[PDB]
Amino acid sequence: PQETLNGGITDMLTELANFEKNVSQAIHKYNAYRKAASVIAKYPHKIKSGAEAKKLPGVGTKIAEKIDEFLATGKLRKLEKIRQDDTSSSINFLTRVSGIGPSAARKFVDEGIKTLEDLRKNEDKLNHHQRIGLKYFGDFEKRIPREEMLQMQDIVLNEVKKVDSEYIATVCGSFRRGAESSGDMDVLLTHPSFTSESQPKLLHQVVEQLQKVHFITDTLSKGETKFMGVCQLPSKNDEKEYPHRRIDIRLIPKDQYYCGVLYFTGSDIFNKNMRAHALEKGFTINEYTIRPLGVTGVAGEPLPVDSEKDIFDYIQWKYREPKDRSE
DNA sequence: CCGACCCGCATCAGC
DNA sequence: GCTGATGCGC
DNA sequence: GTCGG
Ligand code: NA
Ligand code: NA
Ligand code: NA
Repeated sequence: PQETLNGGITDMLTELANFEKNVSQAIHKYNAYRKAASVIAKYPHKIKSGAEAKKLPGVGTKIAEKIDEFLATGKLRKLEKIRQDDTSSSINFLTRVSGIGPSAARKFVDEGIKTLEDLRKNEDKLNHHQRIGLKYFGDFEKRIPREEMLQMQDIVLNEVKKVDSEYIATVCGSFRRGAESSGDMDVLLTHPSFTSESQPKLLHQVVEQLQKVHFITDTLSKGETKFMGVCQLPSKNDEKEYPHRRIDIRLIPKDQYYCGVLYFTGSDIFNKNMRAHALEKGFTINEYTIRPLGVTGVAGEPLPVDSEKDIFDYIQWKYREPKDRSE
């Protein structure tokens, strides 16, 4: 619905959520507030009272009370107070740096370090991830237009195939569901020589090639199965350079690939529904496998999965195109 | 009432 | 030095 | 903070 509907309320709840996560270090309070903000962002009516909102799943008494106060006054005293609190807004700001979580932001603010400029002055005190997150502070908060995501997909698929024509790579995420923009690029990768019951350089060779053509510009972390880093589309040689973007690459065993693709394609609501349905039919689905249940509830051995459709076949579901996996 | 609320890698704490 | 905990982002 | 066993 139009933000102007309940946008003030969902803005309030989101701010409350960020303070729970970054200042109170209460991840569960944080996600409750986000949950509430979501179910209200979808509600197609200008809420008139907290009691109206409490009918929705995820809205309890506390959030009903804060909505009442927001409607009667246009603000929340506690939010107003926390907004003007130097330490709290500084801690909350520093977590916008990737690699600075609530704990690091707390230690920095406890030492006088409150601003980007303060961070730029104290490189010595930042690990490698945090230095990168500082270096690209602005670029990382930008969304990625789908056309750029396609340009990025082109490069990734090409270089992967150049390394080994037997690799399979799938750009999952909202992008695969058709989204007009993305926040990062999530690449799922596999190779028939890598299974659950089976090379330590399959991921490395792909990362290496993507660095050699100067697509991957920085590394946040890299191991045998998970790469998190930075990439950038090549400049038009006279146009303004593209912003740097976050990219993750995961190597998954071939026998768990399509389960992984299903999961990391989402949406989160969709996955929940799918999993819910699969239990009804005597199956359990996680990000790795689908396994049958016994009458007693004991899971059996993972079932052979050679395509996304196979998952749907097991649970007696018509295959849903990624475009139609919004829920 | 009161516990649940979804792991790979970098780095630290401890030994 | 090795092993486990924690922070972080997902 | 919200839910539910
Ligand atoms: Na409710
Ligand atoms: Na952060
Ligand atoms: Na080949």
